[PDB]
Amino acid sequence: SLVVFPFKHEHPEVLLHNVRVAAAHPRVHEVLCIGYERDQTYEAVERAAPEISRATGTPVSVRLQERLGTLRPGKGDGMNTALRYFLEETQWERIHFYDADITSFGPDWITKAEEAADFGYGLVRHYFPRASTDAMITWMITRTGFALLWPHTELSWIEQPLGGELLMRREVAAMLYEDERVRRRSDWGIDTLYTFVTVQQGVSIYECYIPEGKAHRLYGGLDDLRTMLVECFAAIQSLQHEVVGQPAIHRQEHPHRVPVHIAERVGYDVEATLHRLMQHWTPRQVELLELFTTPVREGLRTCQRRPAFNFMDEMAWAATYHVLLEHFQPGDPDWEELLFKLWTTRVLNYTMTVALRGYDYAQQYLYRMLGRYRYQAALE
Amino acid sequence: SLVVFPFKHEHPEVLLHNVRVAAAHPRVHEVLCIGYERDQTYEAVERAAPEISRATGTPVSVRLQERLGTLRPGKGDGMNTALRYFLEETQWERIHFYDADITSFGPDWITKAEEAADFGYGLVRHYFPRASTDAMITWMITRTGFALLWPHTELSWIEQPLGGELLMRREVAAMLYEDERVRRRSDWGIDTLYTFVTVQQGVSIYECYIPEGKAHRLYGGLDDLRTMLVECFAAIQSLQHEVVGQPAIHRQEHPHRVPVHIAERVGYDVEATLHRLMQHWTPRQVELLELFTTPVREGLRTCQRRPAFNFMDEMAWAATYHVLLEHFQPGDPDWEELLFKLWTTRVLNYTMTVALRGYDYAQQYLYRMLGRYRYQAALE
Amino acid sequence: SLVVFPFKHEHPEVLLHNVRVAAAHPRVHEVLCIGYERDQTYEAVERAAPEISRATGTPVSVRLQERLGTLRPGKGDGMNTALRYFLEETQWERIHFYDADITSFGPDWITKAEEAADFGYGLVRHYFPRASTDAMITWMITRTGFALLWPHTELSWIEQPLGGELLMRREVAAMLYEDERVRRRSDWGIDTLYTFVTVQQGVSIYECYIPEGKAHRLYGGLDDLRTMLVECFAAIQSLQHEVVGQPAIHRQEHPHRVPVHIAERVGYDVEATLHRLMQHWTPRQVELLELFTTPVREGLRTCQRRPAFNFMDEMAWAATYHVLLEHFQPGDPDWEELLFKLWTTRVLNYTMTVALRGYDYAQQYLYRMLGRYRYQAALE
Amino acid sequence: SLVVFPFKHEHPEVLLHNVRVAAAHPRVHEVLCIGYERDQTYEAVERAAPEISRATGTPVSVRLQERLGTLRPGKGDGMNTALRYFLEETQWERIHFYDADITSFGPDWITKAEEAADFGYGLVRHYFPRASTDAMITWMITRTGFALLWPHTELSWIEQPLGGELLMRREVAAMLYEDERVRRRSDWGIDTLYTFVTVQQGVSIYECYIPEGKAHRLYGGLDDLRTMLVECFAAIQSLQHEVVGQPAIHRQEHPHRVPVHIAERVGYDVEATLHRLMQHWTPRQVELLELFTTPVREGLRTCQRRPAFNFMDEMAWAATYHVLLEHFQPGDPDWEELLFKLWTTRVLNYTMTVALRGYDYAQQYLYRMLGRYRYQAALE
Repeated sequence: SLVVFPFKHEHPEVLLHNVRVAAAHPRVHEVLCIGYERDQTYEAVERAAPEISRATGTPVSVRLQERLGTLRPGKGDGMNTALRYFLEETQWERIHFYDADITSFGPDWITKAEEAADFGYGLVRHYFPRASTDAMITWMITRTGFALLWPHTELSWIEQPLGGELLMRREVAAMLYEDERVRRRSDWGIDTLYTFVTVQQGVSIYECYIPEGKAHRLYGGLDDLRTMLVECFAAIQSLQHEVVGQPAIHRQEHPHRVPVHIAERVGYDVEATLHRLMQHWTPRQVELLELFTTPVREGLRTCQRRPAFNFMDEMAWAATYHVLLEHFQPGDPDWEELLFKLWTTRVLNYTMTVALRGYDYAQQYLYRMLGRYRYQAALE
Repeated sequence: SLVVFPFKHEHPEVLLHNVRVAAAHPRVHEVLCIGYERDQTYEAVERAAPEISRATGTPVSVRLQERLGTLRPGKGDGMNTALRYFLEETQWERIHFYDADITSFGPDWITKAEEAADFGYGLVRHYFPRASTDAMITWMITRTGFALLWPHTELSWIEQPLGGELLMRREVAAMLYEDERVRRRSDWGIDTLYTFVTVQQGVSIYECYIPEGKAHRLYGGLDDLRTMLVECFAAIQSLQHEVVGQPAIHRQEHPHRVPVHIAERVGYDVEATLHRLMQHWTPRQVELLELFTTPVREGLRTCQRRPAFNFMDEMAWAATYHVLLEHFQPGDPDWEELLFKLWTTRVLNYTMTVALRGYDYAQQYLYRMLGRYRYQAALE
Repeated sequence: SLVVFPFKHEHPEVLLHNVRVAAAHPRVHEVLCIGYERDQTYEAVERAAPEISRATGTPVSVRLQERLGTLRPGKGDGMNTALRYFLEETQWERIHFYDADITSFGPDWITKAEEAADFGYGLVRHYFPRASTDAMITWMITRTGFALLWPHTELSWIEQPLGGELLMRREVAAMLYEDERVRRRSDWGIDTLYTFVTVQQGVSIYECYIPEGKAHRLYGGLDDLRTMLVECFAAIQSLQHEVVGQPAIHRQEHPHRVPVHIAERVGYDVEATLHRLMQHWTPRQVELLELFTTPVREGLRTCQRRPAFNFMDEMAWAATYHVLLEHFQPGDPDWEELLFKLWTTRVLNYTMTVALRGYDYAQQYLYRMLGRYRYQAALE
Repeated sequence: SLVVFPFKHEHPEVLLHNVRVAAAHPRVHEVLCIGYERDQTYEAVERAAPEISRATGTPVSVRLQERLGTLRPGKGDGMNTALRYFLEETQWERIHFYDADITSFGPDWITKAEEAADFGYGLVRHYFPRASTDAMITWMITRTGFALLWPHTELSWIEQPLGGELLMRREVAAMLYEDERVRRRSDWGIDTLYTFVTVQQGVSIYECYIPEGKAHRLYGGLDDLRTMLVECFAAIQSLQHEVVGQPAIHRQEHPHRVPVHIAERVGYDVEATLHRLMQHWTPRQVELLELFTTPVREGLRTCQRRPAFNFMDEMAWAATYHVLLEHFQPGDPDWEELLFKLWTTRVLNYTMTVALRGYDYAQQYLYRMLGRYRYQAALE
């Protein structure tokens, strides 16, 4: 199999440790590291790769990501480059992707994916326990959008649709690489597109549970996720008129109990997030709120003077989501800022009405939330 | 729709309450209670039925169980009698079954099933949170058997294949009533047959979760479940040469959090179960053990003198299961007793090595046990 | 014994139920309700009292609160009035107090205290499970103050020093009624004074745990507690130069498991609390902040423009507490408002850095917080 | 301070790692290892000590335990030898003890004990979370006996009275070494005696919480703890007519959440324990059961033919405890065997009626159990 580590500026020593683990695994026949640019990380990896190849007997190569899509040059260009190399320059039957900064990587991650593929699955996804205030794009944007738009399908049931740890067999990789919607998604929206079109094409999917290993982003406001937010939402919006059938084979390995350090984690800086909600207003943002329901219009306009978020409950967020789907303009600074502020208020509301009640409450809430959204959408 | 309560002499007040709930529901057009004989409970319903019919506008009938099958006259004859009534004496589009002794029955059970059926699901199955030491036939016999024999099918992914709470569309009921394997299963094996035949015919299935749970049997040893055990195993055995194709449509509501009283419940009397393991031995049972693996043969033979069960781990049970599939004879007293003792040791082993580690450990264990059985079955 | 219900506002039906429970208890020889004025609630009890007295054989009286102290005429005047009645108009050996608005009251509360008193304890305090964002005066003002000022004494080890549910032996009541510091504390400070003076005098204390819990205030911002805060702080301040000796007898029932609804409760409205932090500023409040440490001065001053609270960590709060002890003036509107804002920031900081990590984390944090404060106080 | 590691046959590499940790600690001025005999562990330690002393600048000494007491030469001779060395051959102000096979020892353990002693405590005890089926002597023998015999005292409130991780100041060590009851306890009963006489003498006690580090015994039947059981019971029995006052200063650091590997642990082999209950019967054991209550007499006699334990509920165990206190003869093989079988049935009953309900249920149960035993004893 080919194992791929896309990387940008992640610390090279954790990356190289992970490369070594992959290369030493008996089912891995090649490791590919796809870099963003010729930075310090890149040169460290290029230098180290020959010694790793010699010591394990498994070839390790390093390449620059190619410009294959039409959005911001980002993660999608990286992953689609790897698909191209896999398809046009190798004969391997399976390709894995893992993020470069995973902290708890071991041979078992590779073995679990390969063994599930041996059972017959076309796509294997690794999923992880997350803090109640992490994964707010996943839950409030991606899974919510899938539930509201395609309530009868498997889309909203995929645990971590934005997750970059997965295995594809060759035929699935070939289908994705040939798909123009996937190829153009050069930015953060790539994982959304891989998830969407594998489901739409009826690929069998297995989700392996890994208790630990996603790196935590640095402590910061929700502002730190703003680019990912606007690109992940734009991806959902770009797909909104697609038709998706019900037939799916989609299985999930049952979780173990969540590790204490995940249950006790806080995923963002609340004070910074409240402050940022009051910033970067324009007269145009104030006016565009006329498109939204009255409680949301009045609630977000209040944020010019002080942080407000009690208004952005579960139902208000769904109504807001549909207004954004119709009117949001990708690339337009005011629309991107409005999406960001609106999402902020939902996350804050969820934080104080759900997450503050504790990890177990939050987990049951989130699944029931998707349930109510599917039900509402199916009736309308 | 028709709502059916199969009942026994137990708790007439509980049956009548459940009958009033169904009769008062706006989507229910008829209620039918089926009993074995005209005892005091039967007569209480017959007597109360005209007043319930008048108050709700919903006809309530009571009928005797008919001898339609060829095994022990038990639940199957009752359920198949109700199917006959549904098909030959009404024109309703849907039929519900709920067993009569459920103490948390409410109108939302009916609503949830009816609304799922509105989207075209042919079968709606209600499933419930269960204690870690309940559902030992479900897990160790029914789901295990489905996993070992049909690993690539939907069968072992049905949560509660023995569950008697469900809704069928008329066309599904007609198919089951016309099927000779189903009709003959007059005993406890009926639920297994309904599950198996619906999956085999590719019926679309929705599983709705009922979060408060259902009714607990009286505290007792595992031998309170002995007849059910031997009949549920016999049902699997009778089906073992069947061909079952790939998964059709299966949607499953995500389980809510387990109620504390269910997570903290103990499902059987351990002391009584250990004692009963040393009872009812014969020379023939000792002889029949020659058909089993050495560790199982010596382990069970030890139970003549003292309780032993450490031998009956997951792998030993699977080997034991295949020997029983080949050699077990339903109706033979020694085979029935050997199955009961073998199953008892498996339950005791699971109790001390898994259930004692806590509810969350037990849940992951059971779901992953099925995963291991399927994977092994597909690989050999 | 005498059972006393101080009452207010408070729907009369809750009060009358509690009176009926006390009156029917075999160890209760008299019930006394104390209110501020002859409003409708007062008249309802006076009207019901003769029937309850005839049915139970237990006399029930209602009396007006007397002006016995020199602060705001509040709970202290009520409780001290009851003490006077107990001592001058009865001969009972014991007196209980319970807040009138408790909805979980039962005879076992009375029994537990009476039986502890049979073993010679002078004071029995009932304590309850509390949500992680309740009891913020208890933790951040009262227990913190006791820990910072008297680290080697029992004071900060009393679980609920503000709790109004307790039993006193006659000699303890007499001591408290005769004490001028207690008598003058007519406001919310009374419970602190009863706690402090009993410990200072070496009264033997039993704390009994009531697992069911007690009354939740209406959902609101922290400013619903503003008067109680300023008066509870003033009480600690008034005592700060007192000498307290080493621990006497203190027995404390081990807390049962927290009820889920308490562990999952949110005790205040975060949005409203954030808004209120930006309100009621004066130039004098801004000037008064020159007395505080630079991070606190700059942090609170930021609250004129937007909510800030990350600065108000555990160490900053202790420094702030000592500045308040020296400089805070009870009755000065600006000092009262500054105290309220400072406390608000501590509560918000605690909520986002501790309570949001879950109930168990918050419990360990709070108890260890007191431990750190005592250790630090003893080392300087 | 002096840090002491008593050792017998523990693996020398773990011991020597722990010695190195203590030696490198800035507050530790000497390490003493007291061995049982000149075995392979002793020789490995004696060999390594010089290089440890040189690298840390802290002297490490190894000595053989002396014969100071009159029971089985065991743990007590080791600990009392260390006391003698501390008192007669050093001038250090504090002595720590740590078991040789602790798995997560670090400088923080030493620091926490020293900082609590700095606050003023005479005795500091480290306590740990334990599996629900570990600590069965601690709970069912030691804490239970303390509760039944001295219900008004602090004795039963000490968390693991059998724990060997502690710090004593010099004067506490001197008091214990000079006490004949303590000096004679050469066996497993020593920790019971240290706990008892420190409480009886009014020593102030702090209990530090450590989340992990106790070694787990090898997987086995309760038989593996038989010697410790009979010696720990004999120690309580030897103390039963002692008078203990109420006054005490005893504080506990609040626990963190139990770690998953502890919550999921099973502490004994249930099958082996059931078997062992049926073994080693004599006519005299059968006859001595005449001294016990009828349900216990009949219940245990049943174990000649099959394992019985449903009879040994909480109340039966208390009644059994009192019969043993009056009639148990230390060293008498029949009485020691009866104690072992009776205790076994209590553990089994507790395991199936409490521990099987899960860790959280068990923890709340055990504290409530002691509370009921105190209450019953206080009334009798």
